[PDB]
Amino acid sequence: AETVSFNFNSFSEGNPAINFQGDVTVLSNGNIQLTNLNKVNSVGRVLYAMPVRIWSSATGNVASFLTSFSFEMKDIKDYDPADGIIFFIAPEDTQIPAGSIGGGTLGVSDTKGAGHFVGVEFDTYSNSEYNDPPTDHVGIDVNSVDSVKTVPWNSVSGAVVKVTVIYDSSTKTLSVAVTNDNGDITTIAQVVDLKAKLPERVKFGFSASGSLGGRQIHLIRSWSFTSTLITT
Amino acid sequence: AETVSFNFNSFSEGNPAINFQGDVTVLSNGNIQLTNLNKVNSVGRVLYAMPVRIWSSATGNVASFLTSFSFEMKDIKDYDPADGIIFFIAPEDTQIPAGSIGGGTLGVSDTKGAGHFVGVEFDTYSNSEYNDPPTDHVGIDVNSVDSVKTVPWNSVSGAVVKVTVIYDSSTKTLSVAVTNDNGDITTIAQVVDLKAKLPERVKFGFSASGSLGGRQIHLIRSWSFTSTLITT
Amino acid sequence: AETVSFNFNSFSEGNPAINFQGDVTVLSNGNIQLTNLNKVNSVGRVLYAMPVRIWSSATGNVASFLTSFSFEMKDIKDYDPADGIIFFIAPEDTQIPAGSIGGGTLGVSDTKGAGHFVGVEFDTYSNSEYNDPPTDHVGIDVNSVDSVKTVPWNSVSGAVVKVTVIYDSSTKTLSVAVTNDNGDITTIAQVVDLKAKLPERVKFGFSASGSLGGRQIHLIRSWSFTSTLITT
Amino acid sequence: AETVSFNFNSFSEGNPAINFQGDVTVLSNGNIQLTNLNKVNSVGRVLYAMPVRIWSSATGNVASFLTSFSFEMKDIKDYDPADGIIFFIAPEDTQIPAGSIGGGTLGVSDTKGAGHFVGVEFDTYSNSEYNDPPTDHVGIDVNSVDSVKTVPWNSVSGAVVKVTVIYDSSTKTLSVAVTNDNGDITTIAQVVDLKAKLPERVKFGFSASGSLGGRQIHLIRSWSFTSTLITT
Ligand SMILES: OC[C@H]1O[C@@H](O[C@@H]2[C@@H](O)[C@@H](O)O[C@H](CO)[C@@H]2O)[C@H](O)[C@@H](O)[C@H]1O
Ligand SMILES: OC[C@H]1O[C@@H](O[C@@H]2[C@@H](O)[C@@H](O)O[C@H](CO)[C@@H]2O)[C@H](O)[C@@H](O)[C@H]1O
Ligand SMILES: OC[C@H]1O[C@@H](O[C@@H]2[C@@H](O)[C@@H](O)O[C@H](CO)[C@@H]2O)[C@H](O)[C@@H](O)[C@H]1O
Ligand SMILES: OC[C@H]1O[C@@H](O[C@@H]2[C@@H](O)[C@@H](O)O[C@H](CO)[C@@H]2O)[C@H](O)[C@@H](O)[C@H]1O
Ligand SMILES: [Ca+2]
Ligand SMILES: [Ca+2]
Ligand SMILES: [Ca+2]
Ligand SMILES: [Ca+2]
Ligand SMILES: [Mn+2]
Ligand SMILES: [Mn+2]
Ligand SMILES: [Mn+2]
Ligand SMILES: [Mn+2]
Repeated sequence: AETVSFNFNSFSEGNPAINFQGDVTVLSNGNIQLTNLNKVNSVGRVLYAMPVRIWSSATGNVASFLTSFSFEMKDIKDYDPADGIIFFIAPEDTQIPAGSIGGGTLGVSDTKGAGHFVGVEFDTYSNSEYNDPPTDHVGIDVNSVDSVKTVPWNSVSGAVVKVTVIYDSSTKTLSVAVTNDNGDITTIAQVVDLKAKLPERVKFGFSASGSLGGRQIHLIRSWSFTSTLITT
Repeated sequence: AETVSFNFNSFSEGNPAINFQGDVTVLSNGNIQLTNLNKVNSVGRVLYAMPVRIWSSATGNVASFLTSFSFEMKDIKDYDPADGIIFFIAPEDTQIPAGSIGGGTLGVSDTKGAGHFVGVEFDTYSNSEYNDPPTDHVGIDVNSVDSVKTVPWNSVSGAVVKVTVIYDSSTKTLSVAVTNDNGDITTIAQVVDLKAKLPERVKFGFSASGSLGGRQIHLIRSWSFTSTLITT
Repeated sequence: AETVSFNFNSFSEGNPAINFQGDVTVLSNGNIQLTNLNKVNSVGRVLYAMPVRIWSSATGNVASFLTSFSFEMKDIKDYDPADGIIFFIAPEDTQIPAGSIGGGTLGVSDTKGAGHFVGVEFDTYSNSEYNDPPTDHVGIDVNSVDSVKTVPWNSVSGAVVKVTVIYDSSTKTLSVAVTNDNGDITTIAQVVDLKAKLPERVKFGFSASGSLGGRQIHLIRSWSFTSTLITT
Repeated sequence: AETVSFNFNSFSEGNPAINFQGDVTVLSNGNIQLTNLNKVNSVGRVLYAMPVRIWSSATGNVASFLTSFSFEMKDIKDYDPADGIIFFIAPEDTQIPAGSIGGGTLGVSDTKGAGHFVGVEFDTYSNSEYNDPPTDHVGIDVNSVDSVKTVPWNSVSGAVVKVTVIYDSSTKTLSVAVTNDNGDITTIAQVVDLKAKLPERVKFGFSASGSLGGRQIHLIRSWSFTSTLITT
């Protein structure tokens, strides 16, 4: 079988295994900071440098994958804590949308909320133009920040959050488990056909953004990933 | 929210936090050995002593859970490497079936292969009486060892295996991700209505078994767990 | 620190994690066949798609690495069994030398035998023009196929060979263990200052070649690898 | 030439191939446990019964060798995690130092920290009496636990470590590659003249020890080895 697996305990600029897009920066503690606290409509994204083959046009098979990561969002003065973080999957040529206004687009869609991607978002502001739930939430996105499904969640300022995701190729289920700082877990699952919504080659990463009045610290602290694709 | 969580980097008989049933034993290295290599039709199980409330007859809500554990299986001359380990959920009064014949029942069912439980099996022998697949496999079981669904796997003697399990109550989906020695992951998912198959309070645990000629080492190395029930 | 690692039990055409150069090909059994038995001066190379930082100009630190792979060379009528395989390290922009005549250059050098790389060769033909020993041999090469050092070895047709390489940055020592067919091991060590011979970013890989009358099957069966660069 | 190779996926007492000394013991899982968690100043060692001829007084030739092994060290309440494991080579009549205080002596040296042996230590406690580095480390010892050289390492409790060692007789270099739970590899090499420090025949093995307020589980899980000496 064909397998891709890596494990970043910390990060560093200069590491060829990571592509940085937008206002991304690396703190001396090894943490990746996605947004610029002084830029309007700031957008920052990080991607696993190497493209990943999630399905084969020859066999018709689709890969399964186990991945885990931890992040943090902390408030600042005197901006509104926004907008959130999103773990996404997209075409290997994925780039920050042109004229991106950040905000609720999470740096992955256009102003209308559309884009070519699949991801799990950790939304901390309610953008009605995207039909967001009234409170903080985790959501499953398929080519849109207007989630196919969401679940109530709470973003604690300065809290270290852990996430684990499993994509069972056979059932096409994308399962997400979120462990908050206080110990409780929040989950959300949804059938998503990666073969129908994405190309054979893709890139995984994280993206975050803010607006003029909405800003906050967005940090990625760790990330492990393992995908396996059956060749016969 | 009603949350239950714990972590074991090692175990030890003497810690009431765990029930010890059957031939189970705890090795000086903190490993839980499930079966007795010298016994015939051996059966050993271990349970987290505190019963977990998976659903409320009050709210009608079902809990979600994220659990991870590592185990190890190793061959021993001159017996056929059987029968395997099963991670199960069952009534809080669960006990090894009366007059258990071990072997393919994995220590959780009667001879016909029936019992009261829900679990994930890591089967290493092909019992035809239970409709097992030709090779080693991971299966989702509901009240029977005649798995509801299975995926081809391979048990490597001496190899330390990791497993992550997610149960999303809303979609009633159980997701399993097994990390193999060669590096590949293997997944299997299945919709299982816990609230319809198990009582309000249950006990989580592990079980393993052998027969006259089928025997091997079954070890549980570690195990973390977290369940959250919405009480609103 | 910064680490790159992987493990290939088999290969496949299409995996974006690998760069194919020249007459390389992938067999139905997963093996990588480096040369084309019908071409004159055939040359095929395979490199890990992602660049590895073996040293940092900012800190001055040099990474260490551990790697193991297995290959097979099989005779074919009526050509002379040549020319062999070389595990090498080169700048990330590496390509098969323009106008390569294959043969004794092993696909990494020009006619005089010079080039920009570091590698371990498993030579099965004596090219007097490159001061080769009279018999088959394993050699440490630094910017030339005129080995810095060699040790007598023997290529057994159809035999699977296991190789282990360790690079200790502190002593700049490159150690090689080779597992013959008859069970014996052969070793060779040489001090090579990578920080002095190569750029910060390089690629790792294999290469094989042939001439008009010299041809043989060159197969790479497996490959694991891990290198770590201290970022402090 | 003259070769000696073996491989252990599991060991057992009552097996000729291996010698046991001190508090050694073999757990049901085939693992070797060196130090006894109960006794004070415990010391356990294991040796490959058949002595190996590393050099010839007739030719002057010295053998080369490649050996790999995995081990596990795990904490225990409420003792200190010490002292470590050491892979060593010594005269065929080697025995545990008379009136051994175990502990920082690793079971191979005397109180002053001296003995007849060459080895690679995996140290988890810093003994000032032997000039140890401030943190955990891997060291190359030559007739003394006051390492000829050391490298910063980190022993992770409950984790499995894979070790690779190459000895190139020609350059007299000993190279060590050690695994890390975080995916990082560590290396250390040192020129060691075996012929000068050891007799023609020796024994390879493992040794571990504990003190009064310092104990921990020391396990040897597997061990393969191959040495070849030219006899002409
Ligand atoms: O408060 C946070 C929230 O801001 C929205 O942006 C508005 C922007 O359109 C305009 O009206 O100016 C105000 C304050 O100057 C806000 O910046 C975003 O659309 C949301 O995504 C979120 O950042
Ligand atoms: O070989 C392994 C396998 O054994 C079956 O048990 C049989 C038992 O009925 C009787 O015939 O004796 C033989 C001895 O060779 C076996 O022990 C189990 O039914 C299987 O589950 C598995 O253990
Ligand atoms: O026999 C193998 C050997 O061949 C050399 O190449 C010669 C080539 O120069 C010319 O003389 O033609 C013959 C056969 O007709 C060979 O192809 C290579 O230089 C060696 O490296 C090796 O392949
Ligand atoms: O804590 C571990 C460490 O113990 C040292 O042993 C001392 C012993 O001599 C005496 O002073 O009592 C104390 C108790 O606090 C320790 O047991 C060893 O010298 C070290 O090698 C290591 O085992
Ligand atoms: Ca929003
Ligand atoms: Ca079975
Ligand atoms: Ca040659
Ligand atoms: Ca010490
Ligand atoms: Mn949203
Ligand atoms: Mn089964
Ligand atoms: Mn040569
Ligand atoms: Mn030391």
